[PDB]
Amino acid sequence: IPGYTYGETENRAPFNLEDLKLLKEAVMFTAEDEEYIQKAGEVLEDQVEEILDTWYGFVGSHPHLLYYFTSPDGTPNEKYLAAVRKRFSRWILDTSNRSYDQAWLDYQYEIGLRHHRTKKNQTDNVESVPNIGYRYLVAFIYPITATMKPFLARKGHTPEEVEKMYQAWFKATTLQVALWSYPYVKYGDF
Amino acid sequence: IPGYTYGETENRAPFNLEDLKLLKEAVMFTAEDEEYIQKAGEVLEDQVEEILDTWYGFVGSHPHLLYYFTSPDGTPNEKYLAAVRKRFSRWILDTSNRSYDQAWLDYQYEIGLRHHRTKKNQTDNVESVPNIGYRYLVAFIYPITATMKPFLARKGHTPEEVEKMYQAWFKATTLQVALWSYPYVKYGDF
Ligand code: HEM
Ligand code: HEM
Repeated sequence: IPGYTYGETENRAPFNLEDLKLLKEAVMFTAEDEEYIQKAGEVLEDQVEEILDTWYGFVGSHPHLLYYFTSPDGTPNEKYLAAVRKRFSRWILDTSNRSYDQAWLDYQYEIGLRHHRTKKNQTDNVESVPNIGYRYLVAFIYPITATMKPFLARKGHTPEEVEKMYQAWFKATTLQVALWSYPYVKYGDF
Repeated sequence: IPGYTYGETENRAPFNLEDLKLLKEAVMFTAEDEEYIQKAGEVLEDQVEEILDTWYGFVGSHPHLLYYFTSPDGTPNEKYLAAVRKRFSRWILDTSNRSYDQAWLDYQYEIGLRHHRTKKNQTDNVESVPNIGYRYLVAFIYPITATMKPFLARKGHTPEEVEKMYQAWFKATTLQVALWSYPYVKYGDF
């Protein structure tokens, strides 16, 4: 997967496992959510293309959101969209599969950097807009969480298990966006 | 309500109604959510003390969260807790009741400032910790959203209406935290 450097950034994030413990406590993420986000694994594995169709559909239907993938001339950069799509697809699996350990935190830092002007457009060597305004990362917690529910509900598991998977996904999405604020936030205010 | 200055800050926020329109689109908030957040009004009105008992209970049971209300000596500042509680109670009603217009945006800016070192501890003239790290504001979207659901479900309205009220509350909480990032975020990155 071009540009995907999980576990090999060779850069230790400015947050550690103690920070993560406290952040998990604030978002109410426990061992129960680890169990159920992992069960979401097998459920979502075969559906990732349809999930990305939904998410890219949402972005593409809103000029002010599609903006973030545009070339200077205002048209969508198709190379950029396609390359990011492969990494975004993989993130769905990583969220369900990966242990949230230091390697995971180091990639969280990287993902935040890539939305921020610090590293945006470098991974794919594209010319596009310099920064994704942080307000929209937070806003996206809702669509990224809520649009996942129909996909969780399809694989013939109990509605009770689906609800637990869904709450785990909401917490995990929130947790990650909180971490991605680091490069946006004034030093010492994070 | 001491310190509550909604509609009388006399300061125009750095975001306007066009910004709000675009942010509402990103969080999927529509006229349907306005209808249902308003219906949450009558439902939550009589329950606000119990809601705050729940939220203050959550904060109080976690030393690293209760930290934000502590005096320098590490003990909770009871005056601070009580004064904030009255404004936090009112915010529940404002979220359901108020039109999200420019006055509302101007108070959103104010609330963000009060969590941030810019204005924290000034409203109540207390000595406490200088800043609430932004990571925790995002994290709190989960507990503030999820713990509201049992209160929405109690007033004998249909489960279908409860679900619509709940989704509206999730979107509104997310929307607000997105706005409150403004004083935390490096200038031009919001
Ligand atoms: C909950 C919020 C969001 C999630 C979960 C999310 C997820 C992701 C992921 C997983 C990647 C690929 C990371 C990698 O390189 O491995 C990515 C990249 C990207 N996302 Fe987001 N994203 C969010 C918010 C946004 C928003 C609001 C936009 C605006 C359209 C956006 C546009 C982009 C763009 C343009 C890239 C490529 C950045 C680069 O140049 O490297 N994302 N996102
Ligand atoms: C979804 C996230 C949050 C919501 C909805 C929320 C809501 C509120 C509201 C409505 C107020 C009163 C605003 C006013 O002055 O009118 C307030 C103040 C305050 N909140 Fe939050 N809050 C959030 C996150 C946090 C977190 C994570 C903490 C950490 C314990 C916290 C601690 C405080 C403190 C210490 C104040 C007083 C700030 C000051 O000195 O003026 N809040 N909050």
